[PDB]
Amino acid sequence: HWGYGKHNGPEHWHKDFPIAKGERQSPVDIDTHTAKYDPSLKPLSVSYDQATSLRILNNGHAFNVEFDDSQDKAVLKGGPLDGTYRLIQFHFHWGSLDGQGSEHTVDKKKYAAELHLVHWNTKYGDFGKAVQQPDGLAVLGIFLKVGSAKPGLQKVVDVLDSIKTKGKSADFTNFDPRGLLPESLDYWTYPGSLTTPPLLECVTWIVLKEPISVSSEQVLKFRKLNFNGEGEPEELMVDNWRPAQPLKNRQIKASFK
Ligand SMILES: [Zn+2]
Repeated sequence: HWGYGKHNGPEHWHKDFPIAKGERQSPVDIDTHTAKYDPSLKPLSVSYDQATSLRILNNGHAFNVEFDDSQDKAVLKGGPLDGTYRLIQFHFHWGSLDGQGSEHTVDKKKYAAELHLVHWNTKYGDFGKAVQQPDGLAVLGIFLKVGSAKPGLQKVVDVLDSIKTKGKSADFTNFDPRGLLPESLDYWTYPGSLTTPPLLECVTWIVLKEPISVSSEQVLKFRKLNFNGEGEPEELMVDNWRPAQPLKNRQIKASFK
């Protein structure tokens, strides 16, 4: 099936998922000079104090830290959002080298990795129903640069050895996602899609301007993961990012001036 290789990578996805060439695909390059401050944006509200993580899973494309979204605990509100969006999981996209890895780019600049905190609009009842709506999801994107270590990320890094291959999962409770957030909540926002098949166009993207710094050793451990399942030839899980897609008829709005 789909992947990030030469014969099943991003340029091949359109064959099974025609929406890959759609009108609001993600990620996109964020041209900072073209982005415009939007006064209609309300303050962004990230409420993760009640977040309840449950487990971490290597799905063969990345690893997901899943949360219990059966109640309104960890939620994202405000900004360009109408209503409440509930956190369901977060994952990253990274490269084989520090010079690449992020999906969104800033003035064509690629960061070492990108964190995606995925939320679904509670007005739709569940994630499945939400992905059938133009405003069903909200993904908070955060860039990762290599430098000082991110203390709040170490617990994730240290559990990766237990989910090396596709299909493996491990209990991962009491992880606080607040430790992965940068100081500033300044952001860019635009309507887009899931960056992996099925590439559904139900996402309101909120990409933070301030990147978090992680250490070389931390990202190196991300690169030790496998795309393959246990007992199969090793295919390092690196460069699991989709490149920038056509902006088309969209405007990127900034929360700051
Ligand atoms: Zn993602």
